[PDB]
Amino acid sequence: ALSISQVAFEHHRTALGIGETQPRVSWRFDGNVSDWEQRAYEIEVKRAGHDADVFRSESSDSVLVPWPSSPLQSGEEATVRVRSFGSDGQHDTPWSDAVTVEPGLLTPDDWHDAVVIASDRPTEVDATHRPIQFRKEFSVDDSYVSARLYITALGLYEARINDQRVGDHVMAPGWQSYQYRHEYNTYDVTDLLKQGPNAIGVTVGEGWYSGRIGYDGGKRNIYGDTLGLLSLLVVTKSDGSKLYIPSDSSWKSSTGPIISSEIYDGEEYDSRLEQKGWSQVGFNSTGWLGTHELSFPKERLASPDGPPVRRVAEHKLANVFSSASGKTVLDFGQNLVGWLRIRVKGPKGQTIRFVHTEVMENGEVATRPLRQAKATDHFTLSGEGVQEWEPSFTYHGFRYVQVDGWPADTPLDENSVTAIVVHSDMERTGYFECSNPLISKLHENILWSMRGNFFSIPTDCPQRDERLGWTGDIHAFSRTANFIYDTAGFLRAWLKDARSEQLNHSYSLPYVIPNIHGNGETPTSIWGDAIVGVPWQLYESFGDKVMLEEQYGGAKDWVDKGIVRNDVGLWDRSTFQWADWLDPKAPADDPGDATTNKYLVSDAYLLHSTDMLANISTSLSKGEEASNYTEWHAKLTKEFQKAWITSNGTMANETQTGLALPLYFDLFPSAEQAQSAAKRLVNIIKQNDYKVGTGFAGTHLLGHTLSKYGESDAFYSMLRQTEVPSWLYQVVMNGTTTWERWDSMLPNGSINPGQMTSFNHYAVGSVGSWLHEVIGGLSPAEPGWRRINIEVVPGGDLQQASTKFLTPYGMASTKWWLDGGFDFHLVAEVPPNTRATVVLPGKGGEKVDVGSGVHEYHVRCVK
Ligand SMILES: *[C@@H]1O[C@H](CO)[C@@H](O[C@@H]2O[C@H](CO)[C@@H](O[C@@H]3O[C@H](CO[C@H]4O[C@H](CO[C@H]5O[C@H](CO)[C@@H](O)[C@H](O)[C@@H]5O)[C@@H](O)[C@H](O[C@H]5O[C@H](CO)[C@@H](O)[C@H](O)[C@@H]5O)[C@@H]4O)[C@@H](O)[C@H](O[C@H]4O[C@H](CO)[C@@H](O)[C@H](O)[C@@H]4O)[C@@H]3O)[C@H](O)[C@H]2NC(C)=O)[C@H](O)[C@H]1NC(C)=O
Ligand SMILES: *[C@@H]1O[C@H](CO)[C@@H](O[C@@H]2O[C@H](CO)[C@@H](O[C@@H]3O[C@H](CO[C@H]4O[C@H](CO[C@H]5O[C@H](CO)[C@@H](O)[C@H](O)[C@@H]5O)[C@@H](O)[C@H](O[C@H]5O[C@H](CO)[C@@H](O)[C@H](O)[C@@H]5O)[C@@H]4O)[C@@H](O)[C@H](O)[C@@H]3O)[C@H](O)[C@H]2NC(C)=O)[C@H](O)[C@H]1NC(C)=O
Ligand SMILES: *[C@@H]1O[C@H](CO)[C@@H](O[C@@H]2O[C@H](CO)[C@@H](O[C@@H]3O[C@H](CO[C@H]4O[C@H](CO)[C@@H](O)[C@H](O)[C@@H]4O)[C@@H](O)[C@H](O[C@H]4O[C@H](CO)[C@@H](O)[C@H](O)[C@@H]4O)[C@@H]3O)[C@H](O)[C@H]2NC(C)=O)[C@H](O)[C@H]1NC(C)=O
Ligand SMILES: *[C@@H]1O[C@H](CO)[C@@H](O[C@@H]2O[C@H](CO)[C@@H](O[C@@H]3O[C@H](CO)[C@@H](O)[C@H](O[C@H]4O[C@H](CO)[C@@H](O)[C@H](O)[C@@H]4O)[C@@H]3O)[C@H](O)[C@H]2NC(C)=O)[C@H](O)[C@H]1NC(C)=O
Ligand SMILES: *[C@@H]1O[C@H](CO)[C@@H](O[C@@H]2O[C@H](CO)[C@@H](O)[C@H](O)[C@H]2NC(C)=O)[C@H](O)[C@H]1NC(C)=O
Ligand SMILES: *[C@@H]1O[C@H](CO)[C@@H](O)[C@H](O)[C@H]1NC(C)=O
Ligand SMILES: *[C@@H]1O[C@H](CO)[C@@H](O)[C@H](O)[C@H]1NC(C)=O
Ligand SMILES: OC[C@H]1O[C@@H](O)[C@H](O)[C@@H](O)[C@@H]1O
Ligand SMILES: [Ca+2]
Ligand SMILES: [Ca+2]
Ligand SMILES: [Ca+2]
Ligand SMILES: [Ca+2]
Ligand SMILES: [Ca+2]
Ligand SMILES: [Ca+2]
Ligand SMILES: [Ca+2]
Ligand SMILES: [Ca+2]
Ligand SMILES: [Ca+2]
Ligand SMILES: [Ca+2]
Ligand SMILES: [Ca+2]
Ligand SMILES: [Ca+2]
Ligand SMILES: [Ca+2]
Ligand SMILES: [Ca+2]
Ligand SMILES: [Ca+2]
Ligand SMILES: [Ca+2]
Ligand SMILES: [Ca+2]
Ligand SMILES: [Ca+2]
Ligand SMILES: [Ca+2]
Ligand SMILES: [Ca+2]
Repeated sequence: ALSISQVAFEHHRTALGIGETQPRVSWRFDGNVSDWEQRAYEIEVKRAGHDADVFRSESSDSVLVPWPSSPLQSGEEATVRVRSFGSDGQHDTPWSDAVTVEPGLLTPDDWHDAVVIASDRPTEVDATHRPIQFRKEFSVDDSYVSARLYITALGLYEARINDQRVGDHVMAPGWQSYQYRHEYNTYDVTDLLKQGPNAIGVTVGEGWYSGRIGYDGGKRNIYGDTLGLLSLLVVTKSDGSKLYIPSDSSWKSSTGPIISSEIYDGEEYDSRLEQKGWSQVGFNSTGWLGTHELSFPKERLASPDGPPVRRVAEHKLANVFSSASGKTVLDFGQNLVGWLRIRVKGPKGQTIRFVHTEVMENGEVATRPLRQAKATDHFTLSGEGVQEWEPSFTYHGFRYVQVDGWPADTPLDENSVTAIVVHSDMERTGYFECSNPLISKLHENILWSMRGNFFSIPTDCPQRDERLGWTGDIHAFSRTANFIYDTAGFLRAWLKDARSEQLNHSYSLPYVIPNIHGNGETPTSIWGDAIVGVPWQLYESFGDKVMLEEQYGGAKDWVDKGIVRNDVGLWDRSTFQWADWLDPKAPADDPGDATTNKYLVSDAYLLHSTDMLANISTSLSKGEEASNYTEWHAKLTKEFQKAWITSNGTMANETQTGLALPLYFDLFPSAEQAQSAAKRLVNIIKQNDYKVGTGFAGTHLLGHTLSKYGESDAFYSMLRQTEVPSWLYQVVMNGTTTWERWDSMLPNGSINPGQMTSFNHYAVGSVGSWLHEVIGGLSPAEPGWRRINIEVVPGGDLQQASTKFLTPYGMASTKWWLDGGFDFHLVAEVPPNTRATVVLPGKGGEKVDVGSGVHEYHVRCVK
């Protein structure tokens, strides 16, 4: 009936090497108990050599409660259990399963004598960096009880101890704004050591730190021009004393089988150059070079806030086929993000080439829209039996692979090639399916676009010469994203970088974070507004007041000093603006040439940010600020009206976006003028045969706007359209991801002629929140989901839908179906320690307050 399913620290999935000495604690519940609320909890904290302490709190809080013990030291592990007591004095949990928590290296001094090292091999000039192998042998000549490896790279790393891979993180440490914040990783390497002689080997690649990043050719050596390694191995002996094995000038270095490995262009691997045993003792290191120190400020080093990038899944080969010209092509059945794993035998010195693409065009793999990203891997065989390979420091976005040079010796099939799905390994929380198979597939496609683009940072796309942390895209998508996966730690980290970048950009937000573009970009609405909107949404989703406070300064400085204003406080009308980017009527070559005025759009979003900032101020008990922004919002609402709304309530541009924004942002001077505008919006949509008419500014809000005004049936009609432009067009064209453009592929199969065309962008997938909140009915009634609204709006000829969301408290869900107006049936699951408001469908539909449990509703003759 009731248990604790998960005990977690901050927003970490697991807590090894964390940055917090007083980490907050949360527990999720499992069980079908009715109307249950917590009155108290106990946290057991065990430190080696000490009796456990038990700390009791009279509290209903089960999310982000205080660390109850003395602060943890660097490298100090505690073991924790929790139990929770019910308010009725009748249902209490057993003790949770035990979990551990341990801070990392919290100060520069905690790194002991570890320094960043580089090879004595000269770095390449005006060229990609060949990966460097670094190695060290050491002795553990005392009995030991535990060991840790603390490691990062100026680049990306893969570490081995005695030829065993250290951990399961890939593309490590990921992409931070490295000049401000540089993540390092912590691993428990106790079981990889042996008594006596040991070896550590680490391969370092260029990654984002020094690789070629950016479009229009990009730039390399952005953060530095030399591959570097920082490493500290700490072994705790039986007597509690420690051995320290630092990175320093005693290490040796060499090139190895990786010839090149680049984010965009791919990896060239020559297996003939493998040096077997290099990560083990007794190795012949003849010909290896020395190493030297690189100056580096350890003040930037940080623990991750969120989960690492991992090889999350395999995806099997679906088909092998011949192209129009007889080339061999793999089809994985899904446009995925990661790389291949091969198992193959063939002639020594024969090279296999793998060219990865999202789509086919004109009977061949389509590389054209990748621009200056080759997405091509080369593997040269050794003929020394069956070889297994995956690339190390690249990734690709693809469904198809053209394969040249595959050896006759090995059949090309599901036993010799598979796809590896790679992304930030967040906990899955949100699920949706319904009776309409196309809309169910749309949700799957949104899920896959999220997976492809939550890759250390929230990327615009994963395939071409871009993959940057575009601010506007995540602003539009995060309401959707934060339901599908637990994004809290991931976005916490990103938003720290956003703030650092902003503080060196005159309080404006760079277009992409991390910022590769310098200080020349002028402030923009929607994109710049991410520094308000993403925090606001994060708080709605996870309820973390500490994180809202850390994000406050970015939001406030943006409104106060970042936005460039005209004389009455609206946007300066000489500024560049993205605004309603990729309006389906914009020309393919000029995606910003929208049907809605860029300043009408911008000013709407200025009002929205001001409103969000007022509300955040109120949440944080900043009264002066809250009143100030409330005042500014009212004055600027008048200026918005003067600029963009005629006296009779007509918008300057009567377009889907031009109407949807002032409707959602409540910018009309009267409820009557707003209601009239809502009916005109529905009429414009109907006259457009229900085809979508919004770009990035309008799309994420369009369904919510229509539902806000009781026009869900109109949106259902849009959602069911299968002709371009629409969501399901992309589905019926065999899309398995959401596309950048409504028409990234044209109906005869040709790719959009625009130079900027991707088949894997989450922005259009912002419709997912409407599936979750309106078809599925689920939304937070209090930030963090301790109070839930359950307001299913059936329509669109759906017969049933099932939606699930793993709240911070436990599972919430709806399952509804129709039969027998109609008879409506709903099963609603409400987790322990929460309450919900169930709003049953139809005119005068009953509203019902409920507590935890499984609730069944049967509504006969719904009109
Ligand atoms: C930031 O926080 C603010 C404040 O919480 C929030 O704005 C509110 O959003 C809620 C919905 O979530 C709105 O509540 C709805 O209000 C409907 C009635 O609206 C009319 O009356 C409102 C109240 O007027 C009194 O109180 C205000 C405040 O003290 C005072 O100024 C007035 O003088 C008066 O004393 C009034 O605020 C509102 O005015 C807005 O809209 C008009 C019309 O377009 C616009 O001209 C204004 O400029 C202004 O933006 C309007 O006059 C009510 O019918 C509705 O009830 C339905 O829905 C609820 C739940 O949604 C159901 O429970 C119910 O059964 C009904 O179906 C609902 O209560 C509220 O009006 C907003 N308040 C304000 C001041 O804007 C923002 O959304 C937050 N921002 C973000 C980004 O989240
Ligand atoms: C596969 O299908 C392709 C798509 O159907 C097809 O290419 C099409 O071929 C037809 C017949 O020749 C052309 O039809 C002619 O179009 C012109 C009007 O063209 C102008 O308007 C269209 C539509 O614009 C609106 O819709 C788009 C989104 O659909 C918005 O981006 C846009 O802003 C408008 O709202 C537009 O696509 C055209 O733009 C292309 O062509 C111009 C030059 O004309 C370029 O400058 C531009 O970069 C772009 O390539 C153009 O602005 C009309 O007057 C004639 O009466 C006739 O209707 C289509 O234009 C053409 N489409 C494209 C994209 O080329 C391929 O031939 C076919 N391939 C195969 C192998 O079968
Ligand atoms: C209520 O909301 C408003 C609007 O969001 C906030 O107004 C901003 O307030 C800050 C100060 O808190 C202002 O920033 C200061 O601006 C001065 C220059 O102002 C002129 O030029 C700008 C830019 O072109 C115009 O926007 C402005 O109207 C003026 O014509 C600077 O001199 C100040 O710098 C000095 O103080 C700062 C500390 O803030 C130091 O760091 C500097 O070293 C220097 O000594 C400062 O930058 C900002 O201009 C205001 N914006 C607008 C749009 O009016 C309120 O702060 C807010 N109030 C509350 C309580 O929330
Ligand atoms: C805070 O912001 C300021 C302003 O942007 C910033 O200072 C700037 O830093 C950049 C480096 O990011 C400097 O840009 C260099 O400029 C020189 C010529 O002056 C160029 O040669 C460089 O380009 C070459 O080298 C690059 C790196 O290897 C390659 O990627 C590139 O392809 C070229 O080969 C580079 O553009 C810039 O000069 C300063 N500007 C000013 C006005 O100081 C500062 O770094 C920011 N602070 C932090 C902590 O980030
Ligand atoms: C959207 O509305 C704006 C504002 O009314 C239109 O822009 C005006 O167009 C007229 C006639 O061409 C010009 O005289 C004004 O100078 C324009 N004002 C501004 C603020 O630009 C605009 O044409 C409409 N359509 C679009 C796509 O913006
Ligand atoms: C009145 O509404 C019409 C649309 O019916 C619109 O074109 C016009 O701009 C409006 N005039 C005024 C003064 O509000
Ligand atoms: C979609 O797949 C079907 C086969 O399942 C094929 O007939 C059709 O041509 C495909 N459409 C596109 C746009 O590739
Ligand atoms: O070219 C600019 C665009 O690049 C895209 O990939 C991003 O999705 C947009 O945010 C951005 O405006
Ligand atoms: Ca259990
Ligand atoms: Ca359960
Ligand atoms: Ca109770
Ligand atoms: Ca004690
Ligand atoms: Ca709490
Ligand atoms: Ca010994
Ligand atoms: Ca362990
Ligand atoms: Ca080569
Ligand atoms: Ca060999
Ligand atoms: Ca399938
Ligand atoms: Ca590897
Ligand atoms: Ca097969
Ligand atoms: Ca400024
Ligand atoms: Ca135009
Ligand atoms: Ca208003
Ligand atoms: Ca309002
Ligand atoms: Ca053409
Ligand atoms: Ca609220
Ligand atoms: Ca409602
Ligand atoms: Ca969580």
